[PDB]
Amino acid sequence: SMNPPPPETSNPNKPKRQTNQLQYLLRVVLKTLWKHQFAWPFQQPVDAVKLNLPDYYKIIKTPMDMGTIKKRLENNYYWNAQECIQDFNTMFTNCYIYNKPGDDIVLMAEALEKLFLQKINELPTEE
Ligand SMILES: CCS(=O)(=O)Nc1ccc(Oc2ccc(Cl)cc2)c(-c2cn(C)c(=O)c3ccccc23)c1
Repeated sequence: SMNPPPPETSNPNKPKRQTNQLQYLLRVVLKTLWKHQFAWPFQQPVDAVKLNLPDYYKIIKTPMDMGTIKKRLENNYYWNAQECIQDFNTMFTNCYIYNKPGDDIVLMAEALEKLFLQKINELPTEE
């Protein structure tokens, strides 16, 4: 089972803008999560070939990872903060759906999600 193409990070047909919230998501939120000790398995798409997980993309049909999110933020792919927040939430949810409660990868996702939620509670009001 080969890997799918990664999620899109550039598309001239999709509208986009910069907002103060999206700039916070890159400079504060992504930056903090990216340097966490447990970030590395989330820094690129799940490579189901390398991991010998041929079922992964039979079960997870909306893949997401922080490397994709980072590129989307650096490329100003998004129209609003909610789109980007949804990508982080999809990344976490996928991990919790695919893996067993208590698996190491789930504990690593949960630590990142705890930091994410702190930072999202501090999301600035739109200017
Ligand atoms: C960089 C993406 S990669 O695919 O190229 N490499 C890579 C390497 C290891 C991975 O898993 C572990 C990592 C650390 C521990 Cl302690 C335990 C498992 C994963 C991985 C990530 N996710 C989000 C999963 O849901 C997942 C589910 C099952 C197996 C592996 C993974 C990906």
